[PDB]
Amino acid sequence: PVNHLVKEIDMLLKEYLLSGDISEAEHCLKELEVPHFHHELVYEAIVMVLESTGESAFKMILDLLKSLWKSSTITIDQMKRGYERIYNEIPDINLDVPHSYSVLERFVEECFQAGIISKQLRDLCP
Repeated sequence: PVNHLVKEIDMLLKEYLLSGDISEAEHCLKELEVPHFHHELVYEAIVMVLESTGESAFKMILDLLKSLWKSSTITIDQMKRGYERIYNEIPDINLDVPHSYSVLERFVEECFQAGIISKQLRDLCP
């Protein structure tokens, strides 16, 4: 069966892509009280980006992760783990979604330019 937190994080991310309401997404994540599982949010969100068409999800998810990083809602370790998961799976993801390496690189670079990931995590992108 699917982990119920995975389900709540997927719902949260979908409601945010539908509404654009960053504040509601932050509040809904906080209500879960699972700061130990915030890597799942980072991972699920970047997968949505990679699977989307056009530029809109990329931008919405960049804005979400920027906001959640600045409000201290996602911490460094959680950001690190989530990105590491993507880095591990990008070979499999790219098998199904051509040009994902290229989208991931642009996403990683924009997160770096926004100041929300370290140069180290930046450079760790395979």
